[PDB]
Amino acid sequence: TQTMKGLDIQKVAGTWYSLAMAASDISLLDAQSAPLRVYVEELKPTPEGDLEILLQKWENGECAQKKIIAEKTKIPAVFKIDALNENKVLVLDTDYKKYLLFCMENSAEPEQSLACQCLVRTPEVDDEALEKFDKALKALPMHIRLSFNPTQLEEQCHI
Amino acid sequence: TQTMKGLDIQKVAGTWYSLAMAASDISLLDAQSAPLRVYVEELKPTPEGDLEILLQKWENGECAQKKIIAEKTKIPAVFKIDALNENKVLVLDTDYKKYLLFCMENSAEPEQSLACQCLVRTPEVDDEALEKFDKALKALPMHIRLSFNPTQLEEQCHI
Ligand SMILES: [Zn+2]
Ligand SMILES: [Zn+2]
Ligand SMILES: [Zn+2]
Ligand SMILES: [Zn+2]
Ligand SMILES: [Zn+2]
Ligand SMILES: [Zn+2]
Repeated sequence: TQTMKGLDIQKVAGTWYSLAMAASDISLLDAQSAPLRVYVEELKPTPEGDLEILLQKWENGECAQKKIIAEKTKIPAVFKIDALNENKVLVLDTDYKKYLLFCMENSAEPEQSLACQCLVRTPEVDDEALEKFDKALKALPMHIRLSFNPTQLEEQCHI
Repeated sequence: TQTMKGLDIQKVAGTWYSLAMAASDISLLDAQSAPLRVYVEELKPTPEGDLEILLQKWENGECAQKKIIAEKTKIPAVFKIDALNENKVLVLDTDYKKYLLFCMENSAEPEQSLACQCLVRTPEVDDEALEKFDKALKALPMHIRLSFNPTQLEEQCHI
C-alpha cells in the first residue's frame, strides 16, 4: 500500500463528499449498518498537523455524526486513529481542489479491514477522480466497490 | 448489451454457485434484503427450451428458496421472466464446465434495473471466470460490484 508523497495536510481543509467506496471484505460496506459505511462531510486539519475527520454514519435507525481524530505519525500521509475497529488512515492522493483518495485499515489484519474512499469537494460525479480511484485500487485485493450516482451523492447518509 | 451466440441451454443444467454480482444501482444489491440480492443454486433447462432458475433469497429474516421460470423468446440467449421486478434474463457467456455469466433487467428501465452475475459450478474462486465477468462489465454502467471470498462462496445465502 503506497501513500502520497509531499502531502500538505492544511490544504485538504473544508467540505467533502464521499463519491466512491471499496473494501477487501463485503460485510464492511454491505448495507448502511455496515461498520465501515461512513460518509465524510468535512476534513479539519489542526495546527499540530493532525486530521479531524467529520463523518455521518448509520446507527439506531438514524444517521449520526462522528468525529475521528487522526494523529500524525513519523510516516508522512499516514495517521493513527482508534475508531471503527481501525488504527490507520492512509492518504493515497489528492489535488486539493477536486478529489482526495484515502484508506482505513487495521495493521493487525489489513486483508480483512481495508476500506478505501474517493472524496470530492462538490456533489457532482467526477470521472477523473474515479479513474484515479480505480487505478489506485488495482494493486489492492478489493471484494466490493461502490460508486454513487448524482442523486445518492447529494443524499450521502440518509434514511 | 450483447448476448451469447450459439447457446445450448441444455448444457447449463446442474448445480451452480453465485461468485460475483454487479448492478447499475447500489440499492439493488445493498444488503441481503436488497431486491436483486439472489444466489443461484441450480439451473434446470426444460425440453421446450425454457430455463428454470432455482435460487435462495433473504425474506422475513430467513433465506427462502425461489423458482423463476424463464420463457424462451425469438431472440436466442434472451429469456422472459416476471419476477424481482425484472422481465428479461440475458445469458452473456458460458463454457458450460466452469462458469456462466448472465444479467437480469427490466426493458422499460434498463439503467435502473440491470443486475449481472458470474456463476461457477464448484464453490471455488475461479480467477478466469472473474476476468471474463469484468471484461463483460466494461461496457455496462455499473455502480456496485461484489466478489465473494472462499468462505462467503460456500455460504451463499445464510443468516
Ligand atoms: Zn491543537
Ligand atoms: Zn495530536
Ligand atoms: Zn449511472
Ligand atoms: Zn415441459
Ligand atoms: Zn414455456
Ligand atoms: Zn480476498
